[PDB]
Amino acid sequence: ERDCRVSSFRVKENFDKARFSGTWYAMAKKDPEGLFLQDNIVAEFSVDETGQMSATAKGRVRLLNWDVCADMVGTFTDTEDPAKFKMKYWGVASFLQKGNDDHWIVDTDYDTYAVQYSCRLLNLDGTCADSYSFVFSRDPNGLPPEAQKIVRQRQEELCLARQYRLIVHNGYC
Ligand SMILES: CCCCCCCC/C=C/CCCCCCCC(=O)O
Ligand SMILES: [Cl-]
Ligand SMILES: [Cl-]
Ligand SMILES: [Cl-]
Ligand SMILES: [Cl-]
Ligand SMILES: [Cl-]
Repeated sequence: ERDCRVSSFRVKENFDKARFSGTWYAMAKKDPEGLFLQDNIVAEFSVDETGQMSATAKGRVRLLNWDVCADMVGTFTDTEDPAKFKMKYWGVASFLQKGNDDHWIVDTDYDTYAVQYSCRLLNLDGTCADSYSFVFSRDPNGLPPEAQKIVRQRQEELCLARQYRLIVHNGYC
């Protein structure tokens, strides 16, 4: 039986903030409870001179049967693992969803694909009770087959492979 304990999940060895910087298009998402980012999700990652990673995102978001284009902001606090962060986030608009989630770079090759994961709440057996995950691509037209195959493996390793939906980019925002 597969190990689905969050503590067991491998993440990106020697994660490199600088190489990860720039534009990432969300191709797929596994939603948490009370999902927020809906579609047209585009992220912009940056790293400052002190070495701190941060990001912005734009996308159609769920407010209520009410969705809207929103700009989000995230700042990442380092942990002992170079691929595991604490992400403080908020909307440019006061009323938008704000919070602090774990933010793991599960895998990336920096120039093609990235797999992100967050467990918001653990089960008592160490599995995740409430998770989300994004698959990003540098190219909004999607991953090449080699990357697609690696990503599928990573999705399976997170015990999430059956639970993603595709994210469309159709110029809405
Ligand atoms: C995984 C975060 C999304 C992409 C990284 C960019 C981070 C910078 C923008 C702030 C993120 C705010 C959105 C956090 C809610 C995610 C959960 C959800 O969409 O349902
Ligand atoms: Cl940068
Ligand atoms: Cl930090
Ligand atoms: Cl555990
Ligand atoms: Cl595969
Ligand atoms: Cl395949």
